[PDB]
Amino acid sequence: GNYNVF
Amino acid sequence: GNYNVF
Amino acid sequence: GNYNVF
Amino acid sequence: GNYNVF
Amino acid sequence: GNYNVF
Amino acid sequence: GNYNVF
Amino acid sequence: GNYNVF
Amino acid sequence: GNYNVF
Amino acid sequence: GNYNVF
Amino acid sequence: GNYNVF
Repeated sequence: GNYNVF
Repeated sequence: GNYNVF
Repeated sequence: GNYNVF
Repeated sequence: GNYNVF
Repeated sequence: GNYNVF
Repeated sequence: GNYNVF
Repeated sequence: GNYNVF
Repeated sequence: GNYNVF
Repeated sequence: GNYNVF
Repeated sequence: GNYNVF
């Protein structure tokens, strides 16, 4: 999966 | 899946 | 799935 | 599914 | 499903 | 409180 | 409170 | 509190 | 608190 | 606190 986490 | 989390 | 979470 | 959650 | 939740 | 539950 | 329940 | 639960 | 739970 | 949980 793709995770862009801030 | 795709997760863009802020 | 797609999750855009703020 | 698609989740846009604010 | 599609969930746009505010 | 605010509860949006699916 | 506010409850939106599905 | 705020609860958005899927 | 804020809870966005999937 | 803030909890975004998948």
